[PDB]
Amino acid sequence: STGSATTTPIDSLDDAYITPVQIGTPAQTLNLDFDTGSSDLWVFSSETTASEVDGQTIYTPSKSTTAKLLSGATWSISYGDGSSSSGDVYTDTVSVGGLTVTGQAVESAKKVSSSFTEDSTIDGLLGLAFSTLNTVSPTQQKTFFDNAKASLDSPVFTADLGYHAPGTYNFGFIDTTAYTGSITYTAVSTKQGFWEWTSTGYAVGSGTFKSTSIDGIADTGTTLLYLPATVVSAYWAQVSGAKSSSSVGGYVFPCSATLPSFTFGVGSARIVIPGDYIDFGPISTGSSSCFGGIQSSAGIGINIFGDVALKAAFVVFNGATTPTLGFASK
Ligand SMILES: Oc1cccc(CNc2ccccn2)c1
Repeated sequence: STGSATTTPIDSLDDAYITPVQIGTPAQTLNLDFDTGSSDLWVFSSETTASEVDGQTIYTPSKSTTAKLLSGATWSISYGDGSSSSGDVYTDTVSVGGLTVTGQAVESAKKVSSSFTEDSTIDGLLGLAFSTLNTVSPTQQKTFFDNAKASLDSPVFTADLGYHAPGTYNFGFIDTTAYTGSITYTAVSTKQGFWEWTSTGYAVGSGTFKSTSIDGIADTGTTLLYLPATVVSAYWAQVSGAKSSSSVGGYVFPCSATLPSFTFGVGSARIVIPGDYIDFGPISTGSSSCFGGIQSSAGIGINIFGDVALKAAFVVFNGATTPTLGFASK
């Protein structure tokens, strides 16, 4: 089997991407944030505290003839930005782009933090990291990809995120029309539960490439590119008037600037992030200070190749017995 679904930016900044997902019988379609940096499929639901729902579409298990309470199971997750959610668990039929999993754990939110409530466009998350990170207790649950893997034509999914435009998530096949050149594959460590790999270095604009190992994760659920402070300082030093602002919480730059590109290495290959991809616009409406798309990872404990980096490539998440990542230009 295979599946193919379009993923769409939630706003004009590409702050996140939403993909329609069918849950239950008859289908209830919710728009979920596919997140290769976590491993829980959770949704706004009829059980979510009413004051914490503001415009989201909810899953109602009592209206699904295939829903079954997973008795005794609870879940609770906190993400790296301080957001969180928790609740109980059903199993139900879940389909993505024509690919169907029966008995998928659907984690029903009883509580969500303010950042989720305030984002009316995101109806939940669909985790695509390794199932060892799943938070369901006392019986850990498998991701949608882990459950589908054996049925897929090939044990892979691909992320093809757009810049200010829709893109695609495919399951079970590699669309050879969706990229240019060849795909360069690189080793993955699953020891922390992430799609963790080592970039071979970077360049700023037309500058020379610096060969240096940068360990980080491929994370579709994080907006920005978070890298070591040395690398990020070298980038922003090329933008007149750019500075790190403690009050804003990162690097800002004059909105009148033209940003340089940023290149990262994948083995001997190179992925170029155009400068425009690094502009996240005014810090507040009408401000002439703009927020940068490359930020320091120093406070996080891991480097994160988020959407800013991944949307410059066609990315293969290879879930063979020894997992690997593939990157191609497009
Ligand atoms: O580790 C991180 C460090 C900084 C920012 C983020 C954001 N990532 C999220 C937020 C909510 C849901 C999924 N991913 C993660």
